[PDB]
Amino acid sequence: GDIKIKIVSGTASSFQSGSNIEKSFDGDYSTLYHSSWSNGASNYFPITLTYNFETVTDVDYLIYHPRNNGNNGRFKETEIQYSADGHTFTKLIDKDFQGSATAGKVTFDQTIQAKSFRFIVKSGSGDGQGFASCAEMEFFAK
Ligand SMILES: [Ca+2]
Repeated sequence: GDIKIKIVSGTASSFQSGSNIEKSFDGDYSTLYHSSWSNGASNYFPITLTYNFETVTDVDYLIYHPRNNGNNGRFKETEIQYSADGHTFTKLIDKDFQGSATAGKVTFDQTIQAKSFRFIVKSGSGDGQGFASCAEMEFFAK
């Protein structure tokens, strides 16, 4: 009986219209958040994604679900951060999601009290210099 925390809102520093961040918290593994398809800029990365809860909440682990079809945007090198108030962020861990096509679970060394989590995606798979995309992002408490 692990509680899946309710994500109420989010932001993305890059998105393609119709694939904004909320498509990664709609409960549907086929619908994607996807960064802008125009990925030629030198400062395109990093791509920063923020997921917000309604209130500060206990969280023990998260699962990033990448797209299973297509290779554009599977996360690679990320910095994961959390915020107790939604404004000030603290580094939690550098996580290499490896460009993997399968879900990546990150389990914390303690229960984290957070109103928000943030992913600074430094690299991601795909055409050109790559993209960032996410089928679902999930947060859980034991
Ligand atoms: Ca989705």
